[PDB]
Amino acid sequence: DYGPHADSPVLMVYGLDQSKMNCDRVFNVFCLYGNVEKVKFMKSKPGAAMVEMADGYAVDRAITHLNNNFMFGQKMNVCVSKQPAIMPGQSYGLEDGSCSYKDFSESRNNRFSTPEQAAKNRIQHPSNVLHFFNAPLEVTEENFFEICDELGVKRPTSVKVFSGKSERSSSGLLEWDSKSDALETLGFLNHYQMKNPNGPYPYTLKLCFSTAQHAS
Repeated sequence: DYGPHADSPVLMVYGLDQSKMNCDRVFNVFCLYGNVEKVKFMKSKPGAAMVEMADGYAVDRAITHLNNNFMFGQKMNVCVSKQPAIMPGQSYGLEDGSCSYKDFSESRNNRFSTPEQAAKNRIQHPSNVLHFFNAPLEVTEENFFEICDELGVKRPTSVKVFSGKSERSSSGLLEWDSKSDALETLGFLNHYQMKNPNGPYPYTLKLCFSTAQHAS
């Protein structure tokens, strides 16, 4: 095991904004510590929500190191709750085109989405270096620069890319470190769609923290 542990599988957050922080950005910032279960916005506020995860060891990780950090200049308010799960209610579309409620328990894109794989993998605090996977075999550092240009986020200081044989995909590392620049890029570059106009081919790639000493 690593670090302390939470007392609940659920948490709550305020001060966010539905135009740059919603169910997809909270999934991109909390899922790299354990698979998320479901999320909902609460009391009809554009700046209040609640989240649940598959285990409390992932809730503890965002509580111990993601706490009081924000992305896109928002003021930080976050706490843990004693509720057993996210509760049902009415839902509607946000201005970002996503729903006020979402689920992620059906995801298989993580090495901890099942208790048999979560027993051969670990969760750890940030390592000032990131890693990416499941990208197409045609991606390069120049493609990461032209996507960060449409997201307005900061570009990495170094890049590492490698394509697998007969796997038709690419994986690698990215190296840069700042609080607001690494958290904004994580929330908008994770699970993101390429510059293609009709999406005739997939490009969605995952992001997470990895223990590295260089981008090679």
